[PDB]
Amino acid sequence: GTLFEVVKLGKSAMQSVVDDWIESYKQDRDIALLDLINFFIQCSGCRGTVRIEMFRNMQNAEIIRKMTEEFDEDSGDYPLTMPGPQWKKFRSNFCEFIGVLIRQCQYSIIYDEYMMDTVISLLTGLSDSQVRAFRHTSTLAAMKLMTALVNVALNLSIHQDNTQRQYEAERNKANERLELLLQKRKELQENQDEIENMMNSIFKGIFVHRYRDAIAEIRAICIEEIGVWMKMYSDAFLNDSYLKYVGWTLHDRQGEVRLKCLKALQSLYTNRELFPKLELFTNRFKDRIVSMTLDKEYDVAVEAIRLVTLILHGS
Ligand SMILES: O=S1(=O)CCN(Cc2ccco2)CC1
Repeated sequence: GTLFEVVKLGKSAMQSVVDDWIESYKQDRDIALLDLINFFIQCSGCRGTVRIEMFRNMQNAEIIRKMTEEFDEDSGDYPLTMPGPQWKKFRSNFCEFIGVLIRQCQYSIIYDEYMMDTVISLLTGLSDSQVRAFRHTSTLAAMKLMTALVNVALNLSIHQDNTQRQYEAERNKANERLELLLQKRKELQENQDEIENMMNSIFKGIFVHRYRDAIAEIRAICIEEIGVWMKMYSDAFLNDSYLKYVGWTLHDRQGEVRLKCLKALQSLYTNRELFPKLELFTNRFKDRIVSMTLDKEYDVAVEAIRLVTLILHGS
């Protein structure tokens, strides 16, 4: 509305486009998911357009194969790898968009059994594309999606704590206000459970394949982001099964990737509370970690020395 109401509210570029999308979704889901699908397709640098009757008749496999056919056979150069000056902040807007979208959907739409299954399906299928641009765009998106879901789970944890307190204050006094709180307690656990299944799909469907991708930037993206999930939500993500992937990737040929493992590991070891869950990992990868303090790459070696310094200050 008025200059004042707009300024007072102060909506980001990405929040404005998300809120319009969400309203579009509420009028027609199919058209809105179609526009979201064509978003991931166009962000990959694909010239093609998924039509609504393709959306309603075809599987992802065929949609993707059909959209695969509409690339520039000549150029392998796409928005996540174009230098600029436009494409400067595209990558930043592309990442913020995903976060905002899920943040804004996180109380209803996210749970409607259609929006997230449509997205994770497409992103999973694009992530197995032979086309470098599809793998890279989808995989980045999927990683950022995962992070956004982990925040959904963190907010749910605060709401569970609030409701637990409210139930206990009301118990210590069985009217309508109790069973409602017992019912909100149950609904929030069910919400956590559904978020977990989406996280499991993205992890089993995309992360565990892309982390060892041929492209070094894809490897980097996975490793950086699993670092984030482990710091943010240790109970679910910081375990020997997942640390294995951070461990195995210390040996990466490319400096950028190794750098990312080390920074991933710094953010865990820095945390006095997480150290007991790192003991076995330190033992299995001590040699490889410690080797990297004189890594041929100067910027890696620096980060390994910081790591080892953190590891030491722990015990
Ligand atoms: O894993 S933690 O270190 C950080 C998160 N908290 C609560 C939480 C957030 C999401 C689900 O549960 C548990 C301890």
